Amino acid sequence: MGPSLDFALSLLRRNVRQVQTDQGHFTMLGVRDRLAVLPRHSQPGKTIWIEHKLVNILDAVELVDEQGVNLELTLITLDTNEKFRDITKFIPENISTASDATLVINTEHMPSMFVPVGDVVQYGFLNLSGKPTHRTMMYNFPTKAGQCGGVVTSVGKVIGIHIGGNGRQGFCAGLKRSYFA
Ligand SMILES: *[C@H](O)[C@H](C[C@@H]1CCNC1=O)NC(=O)[C@H](Cc1ccccc1)NC(=O)OCC(C)C
Repeated sequence: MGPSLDFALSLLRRNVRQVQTDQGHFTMLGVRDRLAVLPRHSQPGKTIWIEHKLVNILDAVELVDEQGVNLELTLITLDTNEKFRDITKFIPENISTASDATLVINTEHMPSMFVPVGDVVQYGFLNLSGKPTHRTMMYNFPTKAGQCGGVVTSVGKVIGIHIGGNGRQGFCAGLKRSYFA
């Protein structure tokens, strides 16, 4: 087995979780410790289904940019026994683009799904379903629903959380390492 398959499979193994909320199925990225991240619109409550059990959520923090605008990411802190593997190092310090990116989706309905989204490029601003959102990025792939949360990865870097699509294009909320400190 080669480099990027091993990395993307290691994430599937250790960090990417199948979850469910009143809104439906999403892919959760567990980043370190008891800290996970989901799309904002996933609308996590006081509890969240994580694969085989309902997990208590202690804290939920919806992220806004300096101008108080939506980033589309919620940092959830979980009442879970054991720490997530630390992958903060894999996350760039500032939002980065990539070439030949891979969308990693893990969901009850689409488990361990690998989607070749291609080059990822700055989009900057997206409006989805009425909410104005910053620090987004774009890939030219027809991304379907139930693929939100999916993890954008290139070459051992973890660069976005999927949040949107128009049927010809996908957009993710880019990841910054400061978010998870
Ligand atoms: C999340 O599951 C879903 C995935 C979309 C649907 C088809 N392809 C995709 O990539 N995303 C959405 O439904 C978002 C909802 C949203 C996003 C940000 C803030 C609030 C709500 N909306 C969406 O894709 O709207 C269509 C736009 C005109 C591009």
